[PDB]
Amino acid sequence: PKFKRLPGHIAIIPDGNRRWALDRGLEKHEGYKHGIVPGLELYDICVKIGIGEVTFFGFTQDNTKRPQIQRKAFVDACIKSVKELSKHDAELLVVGNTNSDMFPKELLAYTKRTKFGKGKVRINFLVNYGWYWDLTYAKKMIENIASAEIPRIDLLIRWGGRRRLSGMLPVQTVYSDIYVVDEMWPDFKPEHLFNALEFYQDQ
Amino acid sequence: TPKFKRLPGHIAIIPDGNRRWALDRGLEKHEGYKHGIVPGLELYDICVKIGIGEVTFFGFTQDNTKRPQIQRKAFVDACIKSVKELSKHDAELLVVGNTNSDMFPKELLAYTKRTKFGKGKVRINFLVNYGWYWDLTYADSKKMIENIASAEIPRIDLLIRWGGRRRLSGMLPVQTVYSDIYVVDEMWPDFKPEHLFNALEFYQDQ
Ligand SMILES: CC(C)=CCC/C(C)=C/CC/C(C)=C/CSP(=O)(O)OP(=O)(O)O
Ligand SMILES: CC(C)=CCC/C(C)=C/CC/C(C)=C/CSP(=O)(O)OP(=O)(O)O
Ligand SMILES: C=C(C)CCSP(=O)(O)OP(=O)(O)O
Ligand SMILES: C=C(C)CCSP(=O)(O)OP(=O)(O)O
Ligand SMILES: [Mg+2]
Ligand SMILES: [Mg+2]
Repeated sequence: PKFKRLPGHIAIIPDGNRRWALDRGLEKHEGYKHGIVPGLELYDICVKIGIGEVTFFGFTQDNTKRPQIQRKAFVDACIKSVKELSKHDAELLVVGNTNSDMFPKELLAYTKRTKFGKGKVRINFLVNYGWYWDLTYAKKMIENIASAEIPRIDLLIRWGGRRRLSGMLPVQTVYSDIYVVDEMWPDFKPEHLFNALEFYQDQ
Repeated sequence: TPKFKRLPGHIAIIPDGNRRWALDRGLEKHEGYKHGIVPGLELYDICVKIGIGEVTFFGFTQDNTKRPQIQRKAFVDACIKSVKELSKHDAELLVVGNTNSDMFPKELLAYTKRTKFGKGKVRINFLVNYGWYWDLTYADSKKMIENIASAEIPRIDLLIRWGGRRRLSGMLPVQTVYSDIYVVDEMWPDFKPEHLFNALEFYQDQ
């Protein structure tokens, strides 16, 4: 589909993976592996329509306090997503608290933005991320927040039906238009993104 | 008033859509703000009746002060009248904003220290000549966040925005990190009790 106006930078909150799994009769931790292909599909659509920058919420510092079986699954799914995007022309950046045992060592290779292939889209991941860590990391202070290499967000899209930011990038979300999909993240469809983009061009 | 299982401790209000409301009625854009005063007082009356302990209103931003003088004078006048009218109720009032600016109305400097009027049944905060960057930069790394300009305003449970835009417009980025966000399509001067009741049903059903 054709759009009159496109956001320069979209933020994604891929919430609802545990509810999705429980609804399918799987264990709570089994939804995250079903969240990988939706991200790659979203990326593909963004390359096709020409979105310049996408930031995914991977996991928060609070999420690390979840049951180990869940953490290992969502961490493994974040690593696989990043690794897979590095094979398909993403310019990748991971932002999160690397001074923590909970930062996945496999993503230390991505903490300075790295072009893969043609670098068709800037893809950012928040991993072991907290708003408070971000702001206090730090007028040099605001330009020096931990997420300073992630620019202002135009459109934030959240799956899972919760209408909240969960502390995603408070500086970059000040003026973001927010679109909520009721379906859980693993039920992602191209129409969810097209509906958010219709909403955005109407603002 | 329904038998809520739970209420928000703190609601934030974004009373957007006043210029659109005015234009729809054939008025000049600046004339909508005076029609946003009584809706504020109605929202206060409902909050006191149902037991909401704390409300924060978005009064106007530093960016809003770049609008035409006739608009600025009207929304400043409407914010002054709102605060004064609320001072006749059982409200503990606090204004937060950049007072080191000729755009801060001198009439509201008195309310920069939280002040209990009558029985002080609800705490009401108002953001006047507010900007998120001014707030955060106002600020040990811990002391910094506890020392933001808006530090006397706690975490927001529920944010309700009129005028159909789904965005924060830089309202209190620290306090809104986890806020549930409810958007009413009607402009602020078309405030109805059911808008607040619908937002509260939404909040408790989360
Ligand atoms: C696309 C991408 C960034 C990576 C692929 C793997 C995924 C989807 C990671 C997200 C991890 C978490 C903790 C998301 C919240 S869903 P939840 O655990 O809060 O579930 P619930 O809301 O309880 O249903
Ligand atoms: C705080 C309170 C309860 C009442 C005091 C009077 C009012 C309603 C003041 C709010 C002032 C502003 C600038 C609101 C934005 S509506 P806008 O100018 O952006 O209108 P538009 O979105 O363009 O329709
Ligand atoms: C990694 C993310 C998708 C962000 C957190 S989604 P999470 O379920 O942790 O957030 P809340 O519903 O606000 O409790
Ligand atoms: C209600 C307020 C005082 C906050 C601003 S609503 P305003 O129209 O200024 O904000 P945007 O829609 O983001 O342009
Ligand atoms: Mg969740
Ligand atoms: Mg407006």
